[PDB]
Amino acid sequence: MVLLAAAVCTKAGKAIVSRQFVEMTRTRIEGLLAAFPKLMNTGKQHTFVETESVRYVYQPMEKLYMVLITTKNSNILEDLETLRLFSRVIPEYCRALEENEISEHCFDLIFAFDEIVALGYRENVNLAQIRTFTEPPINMESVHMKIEEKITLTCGRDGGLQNMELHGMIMLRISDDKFGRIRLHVENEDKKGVQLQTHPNVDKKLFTAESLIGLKNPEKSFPVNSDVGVLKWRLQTTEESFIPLTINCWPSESGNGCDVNIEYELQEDNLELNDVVITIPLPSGVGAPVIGEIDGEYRHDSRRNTLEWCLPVIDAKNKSGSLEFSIPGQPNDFFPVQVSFISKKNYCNIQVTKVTQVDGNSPVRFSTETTFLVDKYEIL
Repeated sequence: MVLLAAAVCTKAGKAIVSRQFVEMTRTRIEGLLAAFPKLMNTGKQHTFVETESVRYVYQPMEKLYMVLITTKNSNILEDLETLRLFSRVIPEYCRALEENEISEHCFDLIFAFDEIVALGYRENVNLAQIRTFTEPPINMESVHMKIEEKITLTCGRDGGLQNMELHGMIMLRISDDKFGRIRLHVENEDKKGVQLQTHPNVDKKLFTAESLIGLKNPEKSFPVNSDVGVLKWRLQTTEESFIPLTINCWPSESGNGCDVNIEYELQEDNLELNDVVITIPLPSGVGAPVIGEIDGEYRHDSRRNTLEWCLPVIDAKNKSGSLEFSIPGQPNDFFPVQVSFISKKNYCNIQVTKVTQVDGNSPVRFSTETTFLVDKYEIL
């Protein structure tokens, strides 16, 4: 509200008809209208006159006052304009102003008042419209980058990629004096899946060729979450991720028994994985297994109904086993084998090409390390 009430008055000493938009001025309406409009609103034949700290705008018609009252105001033109439009609407209802005829068309006038001024804000009306209603240490300066990633895979016996996805972040720990600007350059990523998050203080640079990211690092360790892919993302292992292991499973029906050969393949021979385990499941009518493996230890476990092969570290390697089964029922479909592994590379293929720091002399990138871990890695 800005407009307390819109009121038609008789200077008989009473508000003849009046409108209270929201319950506030009930009885209050009559006393104001009754005292002030009698004196011509205390006017001198001026449309604006203010008395008892209430702005009264008016027009005399006979012994009657058509009155607008406000005690606040948004604009000069507006207060007059609602009164004016009211003055087009009032003779349509009452043939000028006159207390008895005003009284009889309380409903008409009152309805117009609600329509004209709604919650004290001056809407507009017109006679046709009315009708529808009534119808420093920099010697120390060093930087370290750690890329930690987990890869997930589902693959068929055929070696179908199925779905895969890599999750990771690159954490940076930096001891640098001053506030140095750093630019990070990384390889370009694609992702069938989606997710990338950027740390604040990461800026994106647009270059004609190559992509670049720059930022002032927080000191100590923080998730870079740089721009580009980001240094906090879920990339799809599917999108160009390498799966460190591929398992080729050859089950064989020895007849009564079953012979299973499991083939494991690693990436470049030079790289070695650690904490590798292959879980090869077995059928319920187990008998006992005989397993042979060149490297690591392998053990059959009943209960689990799985044969688990563990290898501390592997350039790459394979295992074989023969199973004995009582044969109840018919043949059983195989359940997928899962693997756990650790690799000193990221198989999201994130590479830190270059991180150049400014604001000072060359810092030493003492070390960049990559920890790759298996997520749900399943192959049938």
